[PDB]
Amino acid sequence: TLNGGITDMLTELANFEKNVSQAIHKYNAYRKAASVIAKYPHKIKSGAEAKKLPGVGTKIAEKIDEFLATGKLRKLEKIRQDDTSSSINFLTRVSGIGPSAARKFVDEGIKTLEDLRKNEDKLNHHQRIGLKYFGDFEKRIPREEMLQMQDIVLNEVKKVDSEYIATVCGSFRRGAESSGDMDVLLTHPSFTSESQPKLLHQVVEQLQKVHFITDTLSKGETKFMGVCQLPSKDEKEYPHRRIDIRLIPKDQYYCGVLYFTGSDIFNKNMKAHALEKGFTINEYTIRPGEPLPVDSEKDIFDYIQWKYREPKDRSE
DNA sequence: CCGACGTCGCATCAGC
DNA sequence: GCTGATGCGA
DNA sequence: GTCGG
Ligand SMILES: Nc1ncnc2c1ncn2[C@H]1C[C@H](O)[C@@H](COP(=O)(O)CP(=O)(O)OP(=O)(O)O)O1
Ligand SMILES: [Mn+2]
Ligand SMILES: [Mn+2]
Ligand SMILES: [Mn+2]
Ligand SMILES: [Mn+2]
Ligand code: NA
Ligand code: NA
Ligand code: NA
Ligand code: NA
Ligand code: NA
Repeated sequence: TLNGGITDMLTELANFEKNVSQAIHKYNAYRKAASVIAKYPHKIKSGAEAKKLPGVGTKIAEKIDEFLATGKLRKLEKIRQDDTSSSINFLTRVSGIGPSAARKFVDEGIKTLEDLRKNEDKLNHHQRIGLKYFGDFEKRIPREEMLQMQDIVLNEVKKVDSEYIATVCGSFRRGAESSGDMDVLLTHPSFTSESQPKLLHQVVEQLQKVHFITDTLSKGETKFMGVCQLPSKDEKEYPHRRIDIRLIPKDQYYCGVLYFTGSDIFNKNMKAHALEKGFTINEYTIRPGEPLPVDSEKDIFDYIQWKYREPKDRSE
């Protein structure tokens, strides 16, 4: 809420560059600046103040000035009035419509949720589902419901095989009070770097059978993306939620939990002060080189001579 | 001045 | 019918 | 768009 006006402005610019301009490096530039400003412990009084911060340069400092003086950005006003820009931006809010599909839809006069309904025939399976749950997928998930969902996931996974280990990561694991979705990391001792054909399928199938998973967006041997829903009390239906399950080699569990706990910006940063310290971290391993042994998230921190950050202190 | 700035599993579908 | 090219969410 | 070459 502190430099919230500015970070909102920047995120909106980011989204425009990604969805309309298809300029992914400006999108990332804008998010990097929003992130460095969100972490700043002072109320920014000028663009020059922001300019001191890494990731904030000449053009963003100048936009910060306009915003502080005026309480708006003209270019964002100009964007939001443009019919093509605003329509493409809107449509990308549907899961399964990205910058390319949105643009093609808008080009052929399909620019609203009603137009999408009227044109279901031109939608693929993922986009029809994105449209069906358009509102639901934009609602956040209260931590209380994340706990209910957690217990159901871990429980049903155990019912398939007691040796599976399921871990809810993402914002949930960072201790957020609401989450955009549920991300589940799965492991099983039968699956490691060296050694599975139905390991994930068995878990998805069980979750469908107890009617927790309601839809499938994509599913392979290591990655499920779908829809789920907590069961209802006469009382009101819960909204449908996005759920991601990843099946990961047991011996890369800690690098995976680290990565899939995030945040995305944090992961970018840690990777930075690992490269600076003689290391390469990816979702699977830390290497100097062959993969160094790891027995905790802490270890990866130690390696790169960072003090351990709790999941909570990672939402950056 | 200017090149770097994430890579990937999974789904669809022109163009043969 | 097939698959290399492309798009999606991440 | 930004920053280090
Ligand atoms: N661009 C990126 N770079 C590095 N890591 C990335 C990443 N995008 C996602 N991740 C990783 C970390 C997320 O916490 C984790 C989940 O990705 P997610 O897309 O479900 C976003 P999350 O952090 O869970 O918050 P929320 O909005 O869902 O409540 O996957
Ligand atoms: Mn219409
Ligand atoms: Mn998430
Ligand atoms: Mn997710
Ligand atoms: Mn292929
Ligand atoms: Na200070
Ligand atoms: Na700067
Ligand atoms: Na989308
Ligand atoms: Na999301
Ligand atoms: Na420079």
